[PDB]
Amino acid sequence: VKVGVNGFGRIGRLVTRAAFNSGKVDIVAINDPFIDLHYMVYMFQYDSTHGKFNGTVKAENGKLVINGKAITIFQERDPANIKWGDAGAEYVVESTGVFTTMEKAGAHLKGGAKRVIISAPSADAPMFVMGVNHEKYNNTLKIVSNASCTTNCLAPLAKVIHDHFGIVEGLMTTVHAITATQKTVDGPSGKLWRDGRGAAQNIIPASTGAAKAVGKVIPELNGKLTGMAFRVPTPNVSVVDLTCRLEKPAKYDEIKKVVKQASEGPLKGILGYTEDQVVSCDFNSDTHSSTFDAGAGIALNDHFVKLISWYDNEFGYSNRVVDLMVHMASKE
Amino acid sequence: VKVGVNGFGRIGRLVTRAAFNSGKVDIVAINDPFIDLHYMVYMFQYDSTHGKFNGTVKAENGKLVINGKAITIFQERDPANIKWGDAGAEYVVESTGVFTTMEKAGAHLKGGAKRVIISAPSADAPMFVMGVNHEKYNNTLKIVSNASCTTNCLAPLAKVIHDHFGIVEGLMTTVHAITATQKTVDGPSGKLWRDGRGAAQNIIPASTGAAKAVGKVIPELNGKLTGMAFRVPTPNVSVVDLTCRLEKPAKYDEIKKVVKQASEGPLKGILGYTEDQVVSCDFNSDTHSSTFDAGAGIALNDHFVKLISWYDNEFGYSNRVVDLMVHMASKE
Amino acid sequence: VKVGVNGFGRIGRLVTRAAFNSGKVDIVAINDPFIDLHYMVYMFQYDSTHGKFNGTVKAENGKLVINGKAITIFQERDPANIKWGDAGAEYVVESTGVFTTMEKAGAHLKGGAKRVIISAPSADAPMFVMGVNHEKYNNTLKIVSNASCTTNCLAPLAKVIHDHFGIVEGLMTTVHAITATQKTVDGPSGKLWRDGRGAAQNIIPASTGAAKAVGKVIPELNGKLTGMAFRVPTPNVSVVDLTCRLEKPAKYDEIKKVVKQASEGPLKGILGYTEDQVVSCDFNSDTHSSTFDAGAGIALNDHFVKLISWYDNEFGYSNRVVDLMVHMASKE
Amino acid sequence: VKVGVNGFGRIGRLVTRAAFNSGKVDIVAINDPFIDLHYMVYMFQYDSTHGKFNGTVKAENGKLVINGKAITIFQERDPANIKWGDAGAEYVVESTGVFTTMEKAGAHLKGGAKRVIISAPSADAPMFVMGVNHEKYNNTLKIVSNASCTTNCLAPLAKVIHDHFGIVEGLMTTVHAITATQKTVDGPSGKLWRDGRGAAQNIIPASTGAAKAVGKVIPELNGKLTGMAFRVPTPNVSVVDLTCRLEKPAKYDEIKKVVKQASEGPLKGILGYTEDQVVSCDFNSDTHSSTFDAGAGIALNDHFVKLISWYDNEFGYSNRVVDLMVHMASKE
Ligand SMILES: NC(=O)c1ccc[n+]([C@@H]2O[C@H](COP(=O)([O-])OP(=O)(O)OC[C@H]3O[C@@H](n4cnc5c(N)ncnc54)[C@H](O)[C@@H]3O)[C@@H](O)[C@H]2O)c1
Ligand SMILES: NC(=O)c1ccc[n+]([C@@H]2O[C@H](COP(=O)([O-])OP(=O)(O)OC[C@H]3O[C@@H](n4cnc5c(N)ncnc54)[C@H](O)[C@@H]3O)[C@@H](O)[C@H]2O)c1
Ligand SMILES: NC(=O)c1ccc[n+]([C@@H]2O[C@H](COP(=O)([O-])OP(=O)(O)OC[C@H]3O[C@@H](n4cnc5c(N)ncnc54)[C@H](O)[C@@H]3O)[C@@H](O)[C@H]2O)c1
Repeated sequence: VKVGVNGFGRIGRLVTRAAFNSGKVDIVAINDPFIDLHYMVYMFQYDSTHGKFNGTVKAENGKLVINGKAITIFQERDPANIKWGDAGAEYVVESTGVFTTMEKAGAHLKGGAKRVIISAPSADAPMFVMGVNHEKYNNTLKIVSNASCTTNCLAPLAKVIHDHFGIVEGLMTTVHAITATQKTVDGPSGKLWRDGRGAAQNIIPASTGAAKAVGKVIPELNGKLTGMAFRVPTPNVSVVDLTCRLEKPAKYDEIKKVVKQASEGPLKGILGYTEDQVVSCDFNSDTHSSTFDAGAGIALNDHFVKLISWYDNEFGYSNRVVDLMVHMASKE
Repeated sequence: VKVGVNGFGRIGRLVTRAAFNSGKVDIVAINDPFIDLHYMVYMFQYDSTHGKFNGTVKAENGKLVINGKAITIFQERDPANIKWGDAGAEYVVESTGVFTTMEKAGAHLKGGAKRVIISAPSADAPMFVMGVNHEKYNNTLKIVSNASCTTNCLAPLAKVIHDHFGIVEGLMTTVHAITATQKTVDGPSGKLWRDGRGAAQNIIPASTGAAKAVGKVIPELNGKLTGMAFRVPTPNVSVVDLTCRLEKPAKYDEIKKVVKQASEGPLKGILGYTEDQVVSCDFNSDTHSSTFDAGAGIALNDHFVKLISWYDNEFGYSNRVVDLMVHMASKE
Repeated sequence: VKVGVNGFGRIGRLVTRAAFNSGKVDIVAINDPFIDLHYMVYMFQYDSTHGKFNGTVKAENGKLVINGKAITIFQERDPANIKWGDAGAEYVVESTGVFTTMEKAGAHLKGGAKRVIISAPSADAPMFVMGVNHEKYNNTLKIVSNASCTTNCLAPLAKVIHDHFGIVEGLMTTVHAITATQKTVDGPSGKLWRDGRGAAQNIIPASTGAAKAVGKVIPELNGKLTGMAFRVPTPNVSVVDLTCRLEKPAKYDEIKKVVKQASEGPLKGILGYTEDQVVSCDFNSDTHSSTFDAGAGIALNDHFVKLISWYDNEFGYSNRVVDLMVHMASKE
Repeated sequence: VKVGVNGFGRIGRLVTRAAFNSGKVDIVAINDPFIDLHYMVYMFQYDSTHGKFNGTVKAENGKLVINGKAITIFQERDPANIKWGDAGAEYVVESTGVFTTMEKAGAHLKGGAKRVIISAPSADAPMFVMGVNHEKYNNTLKIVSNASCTTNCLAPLAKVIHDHFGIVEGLMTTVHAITATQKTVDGPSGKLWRDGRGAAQNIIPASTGAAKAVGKVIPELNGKLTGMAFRVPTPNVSVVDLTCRLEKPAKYDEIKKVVKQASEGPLKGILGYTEDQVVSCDFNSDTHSSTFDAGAGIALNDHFVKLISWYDNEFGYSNRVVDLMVHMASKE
């Protein structure tokens, strides 16, 4: 399928990387009004976190050509004006973070796009997480959400656990890497005052709707989960810390077996499993949504356990945006 | 009380600094075979995390002289050889990290000290946390532990919540600043392999008995709490994240009211309370054991809640070592 | 003299702190459209780099009240509309970074300000560095510039060395702490593409006019100096590295004596001297413009030498802004 | 040539990585008394800076097996007791950092090694830098040094500039990533007090003989260069800042040409050249010795210039150790 990307930010660039590495979808257009063609060459070629792109990146005849694939570049502030149908962009990845409602994201449909995948949570577009509920997608849905990086880490683990032992209730913390929303030194962030404080100097508490959101993609968990976040001074890779009460008793070793089995089966490539003595850098550019860390977690008793799973918040998620698009395309 | 300090390290120097700031005890001797006298001046005078010493420090005739007060200096590798009695040191702060059993810490009694305070959890020495069980200290105890920074944070909050609502069970996470046992780049770390990984690059999961230890200072909570830690790239200030089940129902506002009331009363100076939009740097050089963060926590229902409390792992703990020694001296 | 601040940022806030230590400067008004009154209370009170404010700060009756002094708060995007005259602001500190020319900074005069001090280099306003050319100010100048942090570090040193030995030519590197113009993760940065790359992850080369600008405040050095910068992952405190050819011969010991003699006499408070084994954090909240590090520099021979001088880019500069106002006020 | 590695650390491990990209060097033995066999598997497989090993690693029958090649593991503190001859190690890489003189590194010969390559400057073993003086090696030299990362960055650039324009005199600064010698928080470093201060909190000045050593590899530059370093909070990748006086005049674009020409011909893969808007992370895992940053440097005039070159201090140098062994083996 032919894909257009709106917003060549971290997620837009890394979706693009993922699409080219993988060969699965064809990027044919990109819109970004704040980043010109020659700057796009540079921002895609060099990446502080994931390294230099492999292959050619160049500007040719007002296009962005990556390994000889020419991509049409737009610079529209208003998504309605973007000529997606003319450029052959069938599916649009909406990655600006500012067009996340059905209302706003549907503006791509005017331009000729057939479907829009919001690379972020939505107030009202239906949400999907690969391995958890992506089967609920159907042909009538033109605007969908891939949820958040954190919900994509948590939901597959919650699913495995709930399925075998039943989650009565659960409280989540994510210790999350620095994001573009943050500031280098104490500066203004109007509404969210903690998020203005110097990012590399602080542990910063933040609220997050990721845990509640799991209750939408796994409806049996509706109301059973919530949580919060701490932003910490790393550039990428984050971790979920799920403290849950279980209905059926489970020895920790039973939890390990059942997660490892899910990682080898229906959730392969989505949920991983490790017993190694890992740290966050070992998940740099790792494509899983969630990788359970058997050694880091801890049980108080057979009904009350803390479970730990890692996620490359940029790269895991980006690959899932690609995989959702592949599924949607198979269902046309 | 006249105090000797074994080990001039983060904690050894900050205990010294807290003693000089507060005036609560008199430091009369320091032993550290790896820092010569002129190096001691330098290490005490300049501090990256807490700033220059406010006062004077110099070497004079073989003594370290702080604020004009001369301190006898020893250079002994074996604590059994430290002539504490010649210096007049009555209590000895055992702050090396390598003599934490009663048998090992008891060597200070051979050179003339009367009591020893181990500035770390001990496998076997009686453990005390100011504001929680310090009143159980008595004059028969010559060798005691002030527990860990993390225990000193968790225990006062745990006491308040258990006292009011009953903790049925809890799991703790501590998001913890980097420590001197870590490494700058990936290198060897004995049996704790994760701990050798480059400290400033990684979120590093770690074991801690600090939650279990709360059952030593609050026996009713024996077997009801455990936890783990994550080491992240900040130089100082850590946070406890406690997920607990309560016996009685408690609305989040009643929880706040009761913590705030404990902070103003018998735990004043130990347990703090804030509703401000704080981040970790706001507690740098803060002397509390634990500061409840009202806006950071979240409740799922009236019996399942996540409570957040901050702690200056260096300077809050150092001040508690000083406070315990004042309390001990009041019982002689 | 009564002062207004436009732009309540790192420099706006730190100028306000510094001013609360002088009888000669009173802050009476502040304008910042991205920080409402209750937000200012918070941004002023809490500071990741310099710690909590030691006086009182409150919002009371629509005013910002600091150490009992009520400050009028404005919220204008266009400095032409700010009613400084009404609030009694005679001098205005122009610290937004976006009005650095005479035309733009001159807007403040429409509202009744008498003089404007731009807290950055200006293309056309006369530039002053305290201890170097501040006596060239006269009371007909309504718009002036306090130059940059880097210029304020380099000029006093350059002056001492030129005055004693003559500098034939010099090339400067500054290794500079992260700032507000940088980005947390790889992001859009207009024409300065290097400045967009994640600030915590990188050493980032950057151009700086600061060494050239020394040829304005020391006209004999005109065209004899230039330089560049590297941005590095520290939150505050920067260092100048001056490699210069000297006209007369100077042994390194003579350079030291000469610099120290200046630090004790005419440039006391502006130019410091140390022989201690210092590192950047040792200058955090340090009010000097420049402190020569005697142990860090190195000479190739008597005419070719690398000289090293530290500067708290936030607080040293913020104190010079106050000091230039005090000097200007003395000339009224 | 079959090679053994003494000290399996950043350089030991990355040499080993680089050896496994070379059909001309076979690692057959590793000694490291602080890393047992199973820990070596972990330490080799996972790398925070350079990512997971792209190959296989396991322990089998007492040996470390990398990409199917079995390597004998020794656990000796005293290098004279290591049985290199018996394991078949002809060359030994001496990468502990504690055996750098001819006499100390000589110890490997007693256990049957034929030649020793010291991965660090030596007081008396002959120093080589690939592309500058490696052709001065001959088979009578059983103990050699590959100089330092910083010398390998500066010397190739200095050669090009000196050969074309002549360097009358030069002063170097290197802005260098953190290394294993540093500390995570302020701690003891008795010979080098600045180096004990918390590494991720500070810019730390440090002495370096690397500029002076360029005079041993380029005897015509003897006494004409010296320099110093700052250590800053990045995990890897460093930069040289060369301030030099030229005999013949050279416009900056003539400098660019000569350097670029050198990079395409005889110093290819050693000296790189870029005009891109690069920052440190763009050289992470880059195998060059020195990459000239055209945009970053600046000239005062035709005879006085500041030149910028980047280097991955870990990975470039490690590749050079391997390249030096290849060269030496070519002469046997
Ligand atoms: N830093 C914290 O956040 C913190 C908090 C609570 C408790 N603690 C505990 O405090 C203790 C010390 O911690 P630290 O962070 O100060 O470590 P540190 O590494 O900074 O200090 C240890 C000091 O002991 C010295 N030393 C080593 N061997 C010695 C010997 N045989 N005799 C005398 N001195 C010796 C070293 O030279 C060093 O100055 C540990 O038990 C640790 O668990 C630390
Ligand atoms: N931080 C340093 O190290 C340093 C040192 C010397 C000089 N300076 C200079 O001082 C100036 C400020 O730097 P900073 O580091 O405080 O930046 P900063 O981003 O912290 O502060 C900028 C402030 O100006 C405000 N602002 C933006 N537009 C405005 C407008 N139209 N009206 C009123 N306020 C507005 C912002 O809300 C912000 O609070 C710059 O010119 C900078 O070059 C900075
Ligand atoms: N890291 C760099 O950027 C860099 C660049 C160029 C050269 N070097 C040089 O290479 C050497 C090692 O540097 P590194 O950064 O890899 O340090 P490192 O601390 O990572 O490695 C040293 C290793 O030697 C081992 N070791 C200690 N004593 C030993 C003994 N007696 N026998 C065998 N092994 C022993 C340690 O366990 C460790 O694994 C030093 O000379 C250093 O100056 C380092």
